[PDB]
Amino acid sequence: ASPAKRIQAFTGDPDFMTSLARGLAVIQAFQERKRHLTIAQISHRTEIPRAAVRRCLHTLIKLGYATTDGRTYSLLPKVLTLGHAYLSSTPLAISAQPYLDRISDQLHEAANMATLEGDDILYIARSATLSVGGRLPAYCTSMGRILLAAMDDTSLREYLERADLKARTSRTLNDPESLFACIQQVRAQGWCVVDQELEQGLRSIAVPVYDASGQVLAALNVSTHVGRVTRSELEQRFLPILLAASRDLCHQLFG
Amino acid sequence: DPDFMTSLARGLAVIQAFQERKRHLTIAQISHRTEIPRAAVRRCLHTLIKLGYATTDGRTYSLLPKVLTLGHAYLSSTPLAISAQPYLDRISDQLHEAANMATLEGDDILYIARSATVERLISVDLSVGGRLPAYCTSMGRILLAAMDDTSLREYLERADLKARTSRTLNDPESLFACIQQVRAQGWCVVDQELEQGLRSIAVPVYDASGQVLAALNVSTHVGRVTRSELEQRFLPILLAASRDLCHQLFG
Ligand SMILES: [Cl-]
Ligand SMILES: [Cl-]
Ligand SMILES: [Cl-]
Repeated sequence: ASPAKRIQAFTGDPDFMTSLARGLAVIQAFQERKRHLTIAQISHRTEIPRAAVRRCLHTLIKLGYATTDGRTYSLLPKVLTLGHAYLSSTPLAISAQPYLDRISDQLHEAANMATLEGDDILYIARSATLSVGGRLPAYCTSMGRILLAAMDDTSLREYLERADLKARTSRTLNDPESLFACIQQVRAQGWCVVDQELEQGLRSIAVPVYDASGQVLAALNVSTHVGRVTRSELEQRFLPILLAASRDLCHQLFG
Repeated sequence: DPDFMTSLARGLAVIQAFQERKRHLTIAQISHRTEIPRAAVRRCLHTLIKLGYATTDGRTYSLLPKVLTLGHAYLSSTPLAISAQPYLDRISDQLHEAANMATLEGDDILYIARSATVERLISVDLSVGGRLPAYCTSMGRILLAAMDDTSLREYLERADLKARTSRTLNDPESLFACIQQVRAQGWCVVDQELEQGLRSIAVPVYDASGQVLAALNVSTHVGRVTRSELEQRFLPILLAASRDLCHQLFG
């Protein structure tokens, strides 16, 4: 369950660097921790013993990833360059941006691209009018139902009964049966509109990003407010634009 | 150093080896670029794969999107980066040009926050987490101006001073005199020394101690704003935002 339990699950593998896993887990311990963190606080978050956590922080400090006053610790901007290593080496992310920017300019709305990681979607590219590297739940987002629809029937049920299908609004689908029917309908449309299931006033439309082999690599969407655009404009104007841009992107990376 | 975790340093350096390599990498390439022995690289990659940070097909390796969340841990736990976004956004919304915030990382500046305005640097596509040389960017001249004279001269005697354009200052003497004027000015304009058509003005961000933490800038196209307007109009807005961000963070 905990980050430590994940690390110690490989303790029988001789090629698994426990201290590198712990160090990466220490970086993750700062997620959404607006203030700075002590050793004890990080050791409670991750269940990593304080001695290891201190040595991880000490190591990150000497490498320029972190700083301290002796009591609290905070990450340094150099950590951002780690995410850049993924961006500047991933052609999908690089080639999506001009499409994301043009979509945003035509419609005056935010446009995004996410992949699936576990039970969440991970925003890998944005074009704003909440952040690259940020996560949202898959079951109640447009881009997530796209990527849940790409799953085979086996992996989808394993997700549904294992995910926290918490109800966020009056309209959020929160049970596996309702969601599976929803996914079956996304599967048949090849697009997805979610209306105010993540938070009120928010309504978005997503389409899949394919490779030349047919696999869904990712999803593309547009984020709108319910008061400005209607479901009619979403499906009759936004959808053809998103599909045109998605096929252009597919053809550009993979012929 | 007994508290230094070598495999953690190597793993992070393995990640960094993928910068600007849009092609899957071998053990051999990563070892050559980082000087890390091949066996240690192998184990580092194996650990990254098991943790979901990287993937392989048996021969080559590439990073997975989960690496992006590492940077998100910095952005969502640092007041400097959280509080600067509203300032950057209202600046770009007032002047209709891009606004940015950067710090000094080694010899480069590091972009840690951007406004929503699209500014397509043709020479290098710029994202959050990307770097630019300090000697020829507005924000870089600010953060170099914060160096003492000794550290500055050490930088100038080793840095790569490529003449990006015909206007780029690319010799240590000119940069030195240019930095010294940035010191006394409190701001810096770079006119098309990084790329043609690009011109920016930058100011420093201080802490309560008076130390330069970062720089704010406005990135403009030369066909949208005259040099007078960068300094008559864009400049005072940058100081006000900087001093407000400083007060909001340190009082
Ligand atoms: Cl090692
Ligand atoms: Cl030129
Ligand atoms: Cl001019």
